[PDB]
Amino acid sequence: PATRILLLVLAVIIYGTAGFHFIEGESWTVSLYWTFVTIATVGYGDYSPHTPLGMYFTCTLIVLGIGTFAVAVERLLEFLI
Amino acid sequence: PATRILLLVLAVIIYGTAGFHFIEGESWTVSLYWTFVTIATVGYGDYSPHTPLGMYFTCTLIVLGIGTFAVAVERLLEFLI
Amino acid sequence: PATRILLLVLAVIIYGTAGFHFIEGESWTVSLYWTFVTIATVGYGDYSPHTPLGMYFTCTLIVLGIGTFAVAVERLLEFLI
Amino acid sequence: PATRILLLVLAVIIYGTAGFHFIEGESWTVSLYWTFVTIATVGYGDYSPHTPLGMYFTCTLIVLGIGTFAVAVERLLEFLI
Ligand SMILES: [Ba+2]
Ligand SMILES: [Ba+2]
Ligand SMILES: [Ba+2]
Repeated sequence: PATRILLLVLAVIIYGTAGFHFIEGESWTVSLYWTFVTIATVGYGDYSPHTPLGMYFTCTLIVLGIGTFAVAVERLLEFLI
Repeated sequence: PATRILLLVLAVIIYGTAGFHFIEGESWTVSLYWTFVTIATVGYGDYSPHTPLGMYFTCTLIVLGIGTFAVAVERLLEFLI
Repeated sequence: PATRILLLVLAVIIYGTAGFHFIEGESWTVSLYWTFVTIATVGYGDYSPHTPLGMYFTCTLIVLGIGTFAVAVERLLEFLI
Repeated sequence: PATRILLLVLAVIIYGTAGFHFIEGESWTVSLYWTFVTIATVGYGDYSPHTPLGMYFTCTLIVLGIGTFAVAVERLLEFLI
């Protein structure tokens, strides 16, 4: 069900944002922006992890986030069109 | 229908381009180039939002753009091959 | 047929590489590397178009390249596994 | 079978990491981080190949990695949801 996928993406977003903020020390706004940019796999590289923990964290975010986000946008696609 | 998807991508492009131009202050050419680069999820990071509004705007563009663009290229694929 | 898709990707690669070389003035090696990095939508941003023509060219490359490349890797996936 | 795909992604990861380390001279941590960031097609451009060999290597990594990684995350998606 699409709504459940949405909930998974929301959980991923919180995880991404909190982690970047507390591991890398960026603001909450930058961290959320980075989370979206990373999980949509856009990844501008204006922000990126600079510590070894941040890098490991980024890899797990990638593993949890990218699949979940892809299915969310295409389920949203189906629903609105 | 493929043509309707195309229209959605065109609307997304206009939205992306106008927004980056007026929120971030880049030229129209740069803004359109950034829109394509962002919604195809290529995202070089030569251009990126630098304000909190631009960042929020970028996230919504990502949500509206990436799904629409993916389906457009693959429907175009089917049509030409 | 997978082989025909491969031929399309090869044509896209030549187009991408020649264009970046002659429009942006990078070496042939850099241009090919940029073409792959762009059409796989990896896009590091170590190389990017700096002229208005290069930017327009990049958008058309994106439109022609990304769909073709995606289907090529997944058809290659099927064939080898 | 999903587990076999996982094994392919693990092999790709080792290949990516060892190659970047020995070709480009980055640490093992940076090389692994770059491998994930590249094969998920996130590609921040904080790290990128700077030699002609590294660039050729990156293209082959892209060809081997991106398809394998995409199918792995979506098979993982199915398994956990
Ligand atoms: Ba990217
Ligand atoms: Ba991408
Ligand atoms: Ba990128």
